[PDB]
Amino acid sequence: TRSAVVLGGGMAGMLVSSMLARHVGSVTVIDRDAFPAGPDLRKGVPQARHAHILWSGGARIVEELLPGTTDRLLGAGAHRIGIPDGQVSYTAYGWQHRFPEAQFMIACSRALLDWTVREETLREERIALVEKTEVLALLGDAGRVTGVRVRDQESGEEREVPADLVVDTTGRGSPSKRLLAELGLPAPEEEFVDSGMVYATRLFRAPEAAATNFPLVSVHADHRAGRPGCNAVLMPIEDGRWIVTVSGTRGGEPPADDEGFARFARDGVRHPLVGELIAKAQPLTSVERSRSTVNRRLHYDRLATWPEGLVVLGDAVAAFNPVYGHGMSAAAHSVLALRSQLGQRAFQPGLARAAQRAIAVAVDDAWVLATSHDIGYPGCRTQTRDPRLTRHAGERQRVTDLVGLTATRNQVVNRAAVALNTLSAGMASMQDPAVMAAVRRGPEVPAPTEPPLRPDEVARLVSGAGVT
Ligand SMILES: Cc1cc2nc3c(=O)[nH]c(=O)nc-3n(C[C@H](O)[C@H](O)[C@H](O)COP(=O)(O)OP(=O)(O)OC[C@H]3O[C@@H](n4cnc5c(N)ncnc54)[C@H](O)[C@@H]3O)c2cc1C
Ligand SMILES: [Cl-]
Repeated sequence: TRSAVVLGGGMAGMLVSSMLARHVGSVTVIDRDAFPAGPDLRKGVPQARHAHILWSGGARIVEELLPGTTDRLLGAGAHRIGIPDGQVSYTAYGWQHRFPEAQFMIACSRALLDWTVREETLREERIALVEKTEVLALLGDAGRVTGVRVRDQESGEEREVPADLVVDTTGRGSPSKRLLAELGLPAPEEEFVDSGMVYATRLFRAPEAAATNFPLVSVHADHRAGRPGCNAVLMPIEDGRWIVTVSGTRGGEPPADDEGFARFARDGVRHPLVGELIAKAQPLTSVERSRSTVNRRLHYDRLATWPEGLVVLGDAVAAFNPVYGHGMSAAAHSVLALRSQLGQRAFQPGLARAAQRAIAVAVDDAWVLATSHDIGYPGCRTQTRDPRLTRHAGERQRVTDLVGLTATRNQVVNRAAVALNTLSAGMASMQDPAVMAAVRRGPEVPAPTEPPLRPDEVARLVSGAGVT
């Protein structure tokens, strides 16, 4: 009984459909893209050409909604990398000492993650993916949405797909601003923090011995330095490859040419480690860039009026600067927020509004973590009324910088910091008295003076082939 229509069959759409199919009789997913029968790139998810980190907070939720996905990913060559034990990270405050595991991440191509997640979701035959289909209009009116009018691309035929609940998960390029205007809703407040960040990515074949058990390697900008923020991330993915993504805010953008890529990874960032490691590896693709890096949020939950039966989640409601790596975990948290309101309110009037509000809460930590560190860069453009980002942003940042500094050399502060940064704990968790006590206790290990690489990791950057 009852039906859902989900707009967009990407990460948020697949997760939300798996959840919804446990609460409604059927789920229909509408997408204008064509979907490959394998782990390939597709036009509807262009961001898949860049490094994607799936933090524990999101990965645990993916596993809860689609049990077995983690093992299927690992069986397909994805890597489970412990945090901080499995990462070599030059932070704004120095090298992170590699304490024992506190959290983790899953490292693989976004194409593989999407394929795996889609396959697992569609094992439920009550979920149907309708490809190559345009979304023309929401059915109903500003008081209640009752489905969607769609158009088949190949035939051109239009039909109405009924729904008790429509969920827009069409991503950063969502047409809901248009769909909701034509439904007769007021325009939502648009909030953004635009550091002008640009990505550049090349794929590499790792040295053969380093195809597994290799760390996540990141060189971070110093958000406190009045200069463009540039980063470099090297991430293992399946089939013995490394995805390397470099990034820079306004005035420090990485170049488009293959030669400038390696120079940026050496000299454009604060430490050349990633540039050093890609010099061991074989490039496989030419530089691809992306400017889809603005933190942008639409406050649908604060509209004066909202239709029954409509919810927007994922990048369609809040999108982030990807350097912090939260988007997929924010969407997963947002799916559980909808599930929470479904369990509390079933389909009574008030469901959609309460879910939209809960989704606003769900994305708030990812939103603050990204925007708090982007607002300071030279030439950052902002449109916000959030006092946390302006008036007393410095005080919020003074505490974050003290936590961030102490986390590099104190295990208890690190454990709390990585719980928050993986979206495994809430923002307030850091004000726990015991955390602030550890912060005041300060460092328990010396600051590393060199990249904290293990001998047995560096040993695997060479084959030893030309040696009798
Ligand atoms: C460069 C870059 C790097 C990133 N790195 C990370 C990372 O490390 N970690 C992380 O967690 N997140 C990362 N993200 C964010 C992540 O990609 C998104 O948060 C995530 O894909 C959001 O999922 P979604 O389902 O909301 O949208 P998407 O996954 O983009 O899916 C949107 C879907 O809607 C469909 N669609 C779009 N428009 C229409 C339309 N008009 N009609 C019908 N269908 C439509 C598309 O075909 C697609 O299937 C990164 C993003 C970028 C750009
Ligand atoms: Cl992109």
